[PDB]
Amino acid sequence: AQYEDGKQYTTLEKPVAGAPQVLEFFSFFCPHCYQFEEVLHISDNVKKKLPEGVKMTKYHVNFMGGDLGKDLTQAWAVAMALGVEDKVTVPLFEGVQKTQTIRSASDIRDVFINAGIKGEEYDAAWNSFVVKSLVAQQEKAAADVQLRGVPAMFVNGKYQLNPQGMDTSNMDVFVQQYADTVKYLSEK
Repeated sequence: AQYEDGKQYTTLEKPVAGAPQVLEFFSFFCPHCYQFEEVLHISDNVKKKLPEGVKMTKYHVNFMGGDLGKDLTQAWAVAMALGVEDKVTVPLFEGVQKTQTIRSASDIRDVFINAGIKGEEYDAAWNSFVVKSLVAQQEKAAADVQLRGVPAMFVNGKYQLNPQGMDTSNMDVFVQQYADTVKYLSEK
């Protein structure tokens, strides 16, 4: 075929019922994730090709960066609750991997303050039970699919993108092939 299990994607040996339609995992410590976000704009190009009515979900993971890694998952929970994903994603990546000015929860907080979220609003979210359960959700979804690596994308809790099996000679071609694969998997 043109799309083959084990080539552009793999199939989960045990599928996850009730999973989000398009599910993406990342870490702000993850170098390919930085590329995926900053250089390739994967999430965005996948969305542009997804059919009408498909929701896109993106979660942070704990297994990179130890203590700060967990801080970052709670902060991403705060970002999701407040709806400010688009204003903090880039400074968080650059703060962790480019400038290396993020070393503590307080430095993570600074990124949100500088992005214009009010201190009081951030600290209130940070400590809220709604954020606690959003953390729980992020962990549960990663736990459900055996997750040991990022970046990772899952479609309908049954298919996992396999970017290793696509060509990287051209960055634009890589992205399109990636997005088309998600669309194909979506329609399956």
